[PDB]
Amino acid sequence: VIKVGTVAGPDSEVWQVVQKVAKEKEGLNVKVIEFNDYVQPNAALDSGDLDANSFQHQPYLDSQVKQRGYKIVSAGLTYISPIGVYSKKFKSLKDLPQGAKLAVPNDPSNENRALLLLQTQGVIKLKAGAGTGGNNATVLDIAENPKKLKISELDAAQLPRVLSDVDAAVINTNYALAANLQPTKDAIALESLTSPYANLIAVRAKDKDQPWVKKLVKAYQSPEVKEFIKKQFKGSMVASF
Ligand code: MET
Repeated sequence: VIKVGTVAGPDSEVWQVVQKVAKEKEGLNVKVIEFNDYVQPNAALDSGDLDANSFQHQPYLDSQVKQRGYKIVSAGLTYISPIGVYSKKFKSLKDLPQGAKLAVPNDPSNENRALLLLQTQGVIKLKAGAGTGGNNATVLDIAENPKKLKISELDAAQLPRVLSDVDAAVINTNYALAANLQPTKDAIALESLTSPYANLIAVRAKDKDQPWVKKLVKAYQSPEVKEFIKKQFKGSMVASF
């Protein structure tokens, strides 16, 4: 019995399809264990409670390894989902008022990612080398902030639920979709597909060469799953296979 941890929302939806493919094509018995946010699946994998997880990109895994020394590696890529900026109050970042309130994720890699997107969009400039080379930028690394934006750093999962009280927020696509935001229609700015944020299936290092691993990855990287991703998420998630 293969226990795969994932985050409730689009990932869990995809995994219902993968579960079916894994059984029919690979003879695997997959159980999908859902988590509400990003915090626990690596710890649960490290401890043996899971056999794999499928919720993160490589910069996130790298950050987690730096923090906890997890012996966890990628077994293969799943999809990429360009992060968007959302607003209930403005149609463009150019419309932000003086002293506008923004919210971004507060974990090292996604906070860095959000600040880079804001930099790309010309809203801010980070201090030299703050967000590159593996370094992660925070709001304290902002060198230029012409509009004197007030940037809150909040838990990634909470961001959709503060939209009424900020002028814009940078929100991970899994959470945006779960909150009925559509990245291809509602976002006022969007990250490029040429980013390092493809998501992945992670397993314990010691298990990386087990036969079930390649079989599981094959089940995910299947025509059925690609078709589901295309149809269900309308281009906000792009298969990485
Ligand atoms: C936990 S790292 C972020 C994962 C999320 N699915 C994203 O691609 O934005």
